[PDB]
Amino acid sequence: AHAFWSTQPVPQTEDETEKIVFAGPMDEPKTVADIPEEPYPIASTFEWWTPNMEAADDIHAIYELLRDNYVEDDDSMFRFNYSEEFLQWALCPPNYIPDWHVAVRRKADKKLLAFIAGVPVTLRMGTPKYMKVKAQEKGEGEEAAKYDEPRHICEINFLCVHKQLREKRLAPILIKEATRRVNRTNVWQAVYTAGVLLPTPYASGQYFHRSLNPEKLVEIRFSGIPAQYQKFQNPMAMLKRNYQLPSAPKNSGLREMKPSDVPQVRRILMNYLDSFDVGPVFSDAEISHYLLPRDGVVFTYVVENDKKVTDFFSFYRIPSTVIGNSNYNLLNAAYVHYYAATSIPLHQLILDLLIVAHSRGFDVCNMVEILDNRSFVEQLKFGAGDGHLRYYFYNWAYPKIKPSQVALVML
Ligand SMILES: CCCCCCCCCCCCCC(=O)SCCNC(=O)CCNC(=O)[C@H](O)C(C)(C)COP(=O)(O)OP(=O)(O)OC[C@H]1O[C@@H](n2cnc3c(N)ncnc32)[C@H](O)[C@@H]1OP(=O)(O)O
Ligand SMILES: Cc1nn(C)c(C)c1NS(=O)(=O)c1ccc(NCCN2CCN(C)CC2)nc1
Repeated sequence: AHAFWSTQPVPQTEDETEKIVFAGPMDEPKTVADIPEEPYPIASTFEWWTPNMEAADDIHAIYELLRDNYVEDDDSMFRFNYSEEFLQWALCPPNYIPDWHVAVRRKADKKLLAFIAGVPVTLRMGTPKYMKVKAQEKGEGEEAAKYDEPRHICEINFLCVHKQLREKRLAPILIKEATRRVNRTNVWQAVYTAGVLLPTPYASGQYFHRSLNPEKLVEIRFSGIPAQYQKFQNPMAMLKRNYQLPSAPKNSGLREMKPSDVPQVRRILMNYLDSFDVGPVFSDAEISHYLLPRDGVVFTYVVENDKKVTDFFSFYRIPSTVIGNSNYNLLNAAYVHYYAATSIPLHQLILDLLIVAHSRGFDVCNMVEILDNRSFVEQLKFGAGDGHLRYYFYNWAYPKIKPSQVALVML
């Protein structure tokens, strides 16, 4: 029973999703003119607010709402503490639409109560390869290729309702209003991820974690000491030793990315991403925005052996408030972002990622089993966590695919 999701243009059950063969819209074509010009109705103690994303104070207000009310684990140990600079970066990519950032405020005192954000993404979302092959056996290639062109769509993130306003059906209202503002700009599909199960994922993958500071992670109970370590005289010394890393990167040529790297980086990234069924298409402007280093937010390194860039890796920072332990304020996580390797094995590229993230004081390295992330798990000592990232479309019928056919990283 989903009183809201049952009303929406999404597949309704797993069985429906495993029955789908081609990519395409769920809904009837609609027009910009068809869409209400007036904001969705909301109780008169509240108003809609469109925050200004290049205004430091508005960023601050969104920052605080998320700090106190955004994602926690189920045991209330950690809550995301995305920084202000991270939010400006995430919410203001090139050609972003200010209207797509949707907030609810109390009319009386302008207190922020809820938020949802949309940003533009150019995404390949045509029929996956194996379904195309089948359609070609059967003379249905035309139907299977109809939506192969990259689509300019919306990416949803940062949905948050204040803790005091939970389970008052406010999330559906935020989602309806976001949908309206995006539809008004002639966009009819969206992509979103969630740690929770909703109708209905097109792909789902486990989270993986690479301990960088194991003693801190045990202390805060992000991690436990596995039971075989108890046969050691000093469990923690064995644990520290098991996860230890060099201080200096191993690849010669490794340096930080710079603006003149953009075209080379774009080329090797796009060549690599194009091999997945679902992936973003990036302009020079978007490579520069999503990958150029920004202090405390995104860290990007290239391999340049012979004034020629042949590999790169990137990671981003999300700290979490450590809610139940007084000895630490923040767990500092580094998230594996985009990468491409043409001159060295991927496990060797990513070892340097761990080395850099460790030397910069990160506690853990996190990723989902999308891209070729499975390919270096065992050797680099990542372990699976209890979490899953699920990938969804809005108003797009899509076959169930494996997470290793997904090339879209979500922030
Ligand atoms: C064309 C463009 C279209 C754009 C729109 C695309 C669709 C985008 C969809 C959004 C993608 C966001 C991606 C991310 O940001 S995922 C991260 C979501 N944020 C958090 O988890 C932060 C902490 N939690 C909260 O702030 C609240 O619990 C939220 C706001 C999540 C729910 O508020 P509350 O707990 O006060 O509940 P309600 O009484 O208001 O509403 C209950 C309804 O909400 C459905 N629900 C619960 N969680 C989610 C969820 N994560 N995505 C979609 N729907 C969700 C739920 O099944 C139920 O519907 P139904 O089962 O009765 O049918
Ligand atoms: C360290 C930490 N902080 N927080 C808030 C959590 C849940 C953790 N633990 S964790 O193992 O790193 C982890 C576990 C599960 C998880 N789930 C995905 C939540 N979604 C992340 C991506 N986003 C676009 C939608 C929300 N993300 C992170």
